[PDB]
Amino acid sequence: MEVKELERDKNRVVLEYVFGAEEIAQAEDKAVRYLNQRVEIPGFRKGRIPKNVLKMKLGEEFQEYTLDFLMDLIPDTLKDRKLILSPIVTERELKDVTARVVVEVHEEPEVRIGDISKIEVEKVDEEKVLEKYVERRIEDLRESHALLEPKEGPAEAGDLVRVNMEVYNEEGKKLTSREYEYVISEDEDRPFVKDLVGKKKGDVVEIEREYEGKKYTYKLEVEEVYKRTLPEIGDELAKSVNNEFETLEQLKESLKKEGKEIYDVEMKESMREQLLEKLPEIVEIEISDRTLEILVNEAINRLKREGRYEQIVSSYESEEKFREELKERILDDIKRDRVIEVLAQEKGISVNDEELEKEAEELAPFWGISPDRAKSLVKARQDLREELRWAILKRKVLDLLLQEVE
Repeated sequence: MEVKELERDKNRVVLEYVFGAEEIAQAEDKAVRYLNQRVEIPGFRKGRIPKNVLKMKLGEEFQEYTLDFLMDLIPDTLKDRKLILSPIVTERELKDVTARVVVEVHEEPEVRIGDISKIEVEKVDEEKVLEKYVERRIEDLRESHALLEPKEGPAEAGDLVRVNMEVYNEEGKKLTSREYEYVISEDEDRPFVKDLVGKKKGDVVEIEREYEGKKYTYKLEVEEVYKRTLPEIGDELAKSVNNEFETLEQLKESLKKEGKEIYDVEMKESMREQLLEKLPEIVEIEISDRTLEILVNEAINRLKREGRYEQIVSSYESEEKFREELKERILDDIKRDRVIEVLAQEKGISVNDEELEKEAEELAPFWGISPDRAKSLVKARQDLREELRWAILKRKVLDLLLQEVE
């Protein structure tokens, strides 16, 4: 029983596991036990069929069983290695006084963080970002705070029409009701608003439009008309907060960096995702080309098992060329991941149950159940607590390398 690393191929070792005569026996009569309870031939009672006789029925078939119950001893050796792919047995052999097994062991590959500074992101102008958002938010704010009193006439340009909408099926059965508030302007027209210019309180319209499949009939009663002269950008707009605000500066000069709380995230996040995506360029790996082919073939044959293959491969250039093209994709994650993988522990980072929670709490809206139910889903399902672990871990690691483009 000697493990001889026959060969290494970067991050892929091949090992010769050899088993002397003593063990060859130990797995042989340990296969006659198992086989016997599978086998059934006249006379010989339940489990009691002598070894040779069994090896009589199987013969060359038997060799295999001896081998498997020697082959199970292999797993008890690569306990320490964290590998990309489950050990693959290239050849398994047995002769007179020897049972040889050749196992290929595809361990997770090594990487090398290059020049983390030599990486271009794209930081947008906080000032011009901020003023642009604010300008428009004053646009927004004076709208929803316009000076409105019910016009007694009709409805021309620039006036709010409160309309009560009812939706009926083609078969005349009301589906639901609603109320809306459309604002009109100069010579402008859009479905179910156009036909509602120069109408009064009480007056009705019945737009019959066809959607998706069936004919739908929309009853539109004008609930009220109101006059729409909005506050001009000043301190009279500071009525948005009833106490507090008294100057427009208090509105602007605030929002100018009130919505800085949004640039603080959307940007950080974008920056993060840029670096994440860009990461492979500075990262050298040593993956074996066999390890490439195998994960590549595994990716393709599963793309095959699903259906979304001939959708994608048969919509590019050829067949062999997508395989080449996918290979350049798989590698770059093998890259991105293992960079975080190391950098995580090698820069003192691990993801705890606590932050795992917060994460699933804001993820809950995205699954449709209670925020408290998500944690239960995390506690139950493993695949899911591991998926989140790695997801935060990434947030963190990328969150340092980026805060380090020096």
